[PDB]
Amino acid sequence: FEQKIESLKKEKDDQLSEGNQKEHFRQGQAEVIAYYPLQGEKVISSVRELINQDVKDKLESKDNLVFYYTEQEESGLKGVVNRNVTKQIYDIEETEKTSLGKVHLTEDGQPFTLDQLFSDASKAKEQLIKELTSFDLSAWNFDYKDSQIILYEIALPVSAFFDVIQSSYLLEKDAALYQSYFDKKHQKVVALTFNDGPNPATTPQVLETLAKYDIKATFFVLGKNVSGNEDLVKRIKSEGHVVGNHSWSHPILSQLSLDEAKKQITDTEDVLTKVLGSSSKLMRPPYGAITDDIRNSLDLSFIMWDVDSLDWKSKNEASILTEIQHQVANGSIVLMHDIHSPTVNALPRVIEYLKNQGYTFVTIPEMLNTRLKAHELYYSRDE
Ligand SMILES: [Zn+2]
Ligand SMILES: [Zn+2]
Repeated sequence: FEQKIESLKKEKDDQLSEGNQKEHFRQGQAEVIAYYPLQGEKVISSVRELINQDVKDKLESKDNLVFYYTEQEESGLKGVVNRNVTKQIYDIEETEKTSLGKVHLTEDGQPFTLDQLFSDASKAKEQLIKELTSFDLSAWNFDYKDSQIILYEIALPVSAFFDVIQSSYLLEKDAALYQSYFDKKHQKVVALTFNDGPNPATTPQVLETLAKYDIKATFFVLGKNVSGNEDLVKRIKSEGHVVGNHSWSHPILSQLSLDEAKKQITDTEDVLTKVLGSSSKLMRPPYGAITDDIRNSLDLSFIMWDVDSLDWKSKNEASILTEIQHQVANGSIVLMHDIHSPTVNALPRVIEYLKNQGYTFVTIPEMLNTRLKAHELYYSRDE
């Protein structure tokens, strides 16, 4: 027997002596041998700590011989390596656990934690919990592989967090994915959108101006305004613009019962399909007021905005232009109302400014294209 124990100890030294320092002790009835890894000539402190924690809490006082040791592996992130910890218990019966635990490390042996992966730890945790539920941050157990963050498991595409990722930690494949994401994010597109029409006294001039400047827009029209304006609605579509649904009569939809709010929307789908032959399946709630139940009841995408021109409030062409100059960003969806003269009058200067800054004007379907799904809310190209 004694010779058998000696052979186990000799085998482990033959396997593990190099690059490790060997600790030996008894705890209770257990004999323990731990191989702590060196980085250069120094014990990796956070690995020694993880082993010692297991010794305190989980090591049972049985007549056994217990070994701990580690192996270095790649982490899947640039400049980060992992130590996997194996625990083996001999009673000759034996049982081992590989990756009993794992620590992530800089190449020089210092702790790397999940929060360091992100430029914004607070937002990332928020994004992680969100994607997590759909399926301290530093203390989160994780792995990284095949372009996914693995939570302890739960595997989440890394692409979902590119908004808050520290991209310098990405290896080649992920860095090319991030580059593509960044280039798309910096594509200079804007969607002009107009609520509350058609209005026979102003919409025709808006159409003439959009045609002059060789751009398209998206018009969220009221069902009640379609009667008597059918040829105007057809003209909006004939000139290449997109027509969406702005309810029948402009109530606060979230303050109606579910079926009355749904019917405000489907009555408007009905009249638009009758006049145009088709629906874009885009719906913008009056006042931005909507509920989850209404959204989940209808096969439509709900289009909000991120830039309010304030045309409705300022009623002033110079103010409208200033708001556009200061607020418009890549991917913005701009709210205007094609029902009063300040907006009509301001439009040429707004378009000239944005084209002079290098923007492309897009329709909502052009902007959202792949992203558009039933029930969902959209505030901009990306949000
Ligand atoms: Zn085994
Ligand atoms: Zn409106």
